[PDB]
Amino acid sequence: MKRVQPCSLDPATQKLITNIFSKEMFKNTMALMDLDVKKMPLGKLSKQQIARGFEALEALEEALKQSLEELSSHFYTVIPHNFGHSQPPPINSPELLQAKKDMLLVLADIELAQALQAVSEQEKTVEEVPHPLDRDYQLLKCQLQLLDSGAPEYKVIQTYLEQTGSNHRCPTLQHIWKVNQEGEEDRFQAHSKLGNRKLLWHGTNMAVVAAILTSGLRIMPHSGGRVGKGIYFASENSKSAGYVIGMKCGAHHVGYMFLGEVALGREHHINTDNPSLKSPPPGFDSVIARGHTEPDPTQDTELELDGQQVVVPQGQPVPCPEFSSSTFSQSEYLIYQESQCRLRYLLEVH
Ligand SMILES: O=C(/C=C/c1nc(=O)c2ccccc2[nH]1)N[C@H](CO)Cc1ccccc1
Repeated sequence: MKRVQPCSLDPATQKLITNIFSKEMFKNTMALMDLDVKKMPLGKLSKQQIARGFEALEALEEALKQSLEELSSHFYTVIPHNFGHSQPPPINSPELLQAKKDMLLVLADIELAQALQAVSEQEKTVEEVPHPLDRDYQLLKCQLQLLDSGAPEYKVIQTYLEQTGSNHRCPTLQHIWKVNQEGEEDRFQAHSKLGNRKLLWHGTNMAVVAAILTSGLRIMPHSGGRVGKGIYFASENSKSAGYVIGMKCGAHHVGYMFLGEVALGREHHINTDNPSLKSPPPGFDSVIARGHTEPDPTQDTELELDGQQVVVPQGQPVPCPEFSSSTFSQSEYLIYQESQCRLRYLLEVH
């Protein structure tokens, strides 16, 4: 019988690791995406099955631009769904097609967290095992350091959250962790000369936090949105909090949000949706879909991160009269290369 070593993590990090690897949180997420967890359990999830589902969706994509019913029936056989034992709806719109692609991008991140927890033979040939939470923490290959309430960047982040959060239903700050993805430091070096660095929000499903802490923010071949195939960020917390899918934990609703250091370089501004973009125009390093409002730039502050100055908005959203006429209520900041982002903070919000 193998000795289990004591946990080295603080209570807040223990809770975080428990939540982002929680089998119930993963099964809940699959129930919320209408998947059949009985016909497709977490242990049975495979990369081949997810690849097969994307192939069916790529085939359905062509048929929109074999009937839609035949091709939909094949997708629903590969990726089992639960719909009160009724006929599954045919994927006959670019909206329902992107929804199923978003569902599969989440499920691929669930599979990743599942593949990551696989007990290897090198782990089986050791007489002392780490505490389960230490083991899951170590599989991330990502240093997480709980921030102190007295650290200067804690107050800068808290102000950013409070000033740009939803006016009434303001998310309550619980914890801030410094994120040091060991692998992201060397890739971000290939953008050291690129200026205009800003700390921006990235809100997400609890089910994809583990995959992001292991692999960073990525541009997958089937991802998209109103500003094309890139990594999406916001200068307003309330905008990113909309993509935060949390979970019921007692009386509270716990969720996680990221702060990323984004090297924006030369910005290209737009005021109309362009879902076909895959890069900025020549000479530009980022695209900004300009909102009706923007955190007051007069109140911007800076943080020094690895010798570089990073702009941190501190002001409340104020009108952008040039972009009063914009299809975007709130701004969306886009980069089209993964190396232009560096994960810096992880926030727990209730
Ligand atoms: O995880 C995300 C989106 C995160 C996201 N997070 C943001 O912080 C954000 C800010 C500005 C504009 C878009 C933004 N999108 N999307 C998933 C596909 O992988 C699907 C999804 C998740 C939540 C709500 C709607 C769709």
